[PDB]
Amino acid sequence: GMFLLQGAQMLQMLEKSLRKSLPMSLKVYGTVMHMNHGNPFNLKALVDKWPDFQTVVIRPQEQDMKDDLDHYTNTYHVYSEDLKNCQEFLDLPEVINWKQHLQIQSTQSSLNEVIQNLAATKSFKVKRSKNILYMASETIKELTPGKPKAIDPEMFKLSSVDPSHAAVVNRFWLFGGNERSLRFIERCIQSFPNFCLLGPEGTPVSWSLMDQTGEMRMAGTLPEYRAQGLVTHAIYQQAQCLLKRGFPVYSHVDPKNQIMQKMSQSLNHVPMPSDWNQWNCEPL
Ligand SMILES: CC(C)(COP(=O)(O)OP(=O)(O)OC[C@H]1O[C@@H](n2cnc3c(N)ncnc32)[C@H](O)[C@@H]1OP(=O)(O)O)[C@@H](O)C(=O)NCCC(=O)NCCSC(=O)c1ccccc1
Repeated sequence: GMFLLQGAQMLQMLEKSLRKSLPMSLKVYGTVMHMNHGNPFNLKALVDKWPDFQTVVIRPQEQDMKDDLDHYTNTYHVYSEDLKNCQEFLDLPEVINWKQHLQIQSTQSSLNEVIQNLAATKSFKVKRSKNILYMASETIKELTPGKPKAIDPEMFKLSSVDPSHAAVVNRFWLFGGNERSLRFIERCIQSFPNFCLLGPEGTPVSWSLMDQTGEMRMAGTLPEYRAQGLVTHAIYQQAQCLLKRGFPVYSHVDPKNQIMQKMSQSLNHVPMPSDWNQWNCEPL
């Protein structure tokens, strides 16, 4: 079937249920936890059955998804116990609008077979990004049962990130470099607390952001200030903030990025037996 969850009680029940399927459910779990805190991206949680769902989809509002080309906006978060149920659910036009450029995100690699099955039926092309999934050791101990080297306090200060910094974040983001990606980064900065390090000029020189899924993403250091431990400090401070508020700490790393594999090991972030996935789907 198809049920729209409404209210904190139902979202809290969903968040509790998803804890039993971490880390495969992590991408959905993080999204729901941040929904339960003002729902700044105006998302909604769909299930095939309630309370004992087999499939959950987090999706945006139809009237926010005006630009068929804005795959940053057109993002869906999915987790399923039953791939047949999942394929029947994603087949419903009320669940996913396959006529737009869109992104499916999941920490469940087995959905690959479902998305490939629908590509035939729904007339879309798919490109998969599959990366190493990391979780903080502390999140693993809390949900599924490491300090940086110090830096010079009169050179670097912890700061909030102004929406005006989006243009710089956008220049260094592997998925960015365009106007739609800039707008998405601005929405993440406006919606969620983020950390940067200000350098000697009071300008941001290192940063780490969070998106609507609660994942730590879009981190960078200006070339002039690289290899001094700055991004490790920014991510450490972001992670401790999330942990204090009972949010999961997680991230991913492309296998090309050895630097962020090293950073992750230094902070006791652990590679998981689930992968990070993003399926980029566009109509034929
Ligand atoms: C952000 C980096 C990648 C690193 O920033 P920096 O401040 O320079 O890094 P640190 O100084 O803290 O060093 C860390 C470790 O690397 C080592 N090390 C460092 N440099 C080198 C070197 N050249 N050659 C060799 N080794 C080098 C250094 O010794 C240290 O080793 P230890 O940990 O002590 O064992 C920066 O180069 C950049 O902006 N790149 C482009 C954008 C991009 O790729 N962004 C990231 C996209 S992924 C993402 O967003 C994300 C992922 C997970 C969680 C959250 C988010």
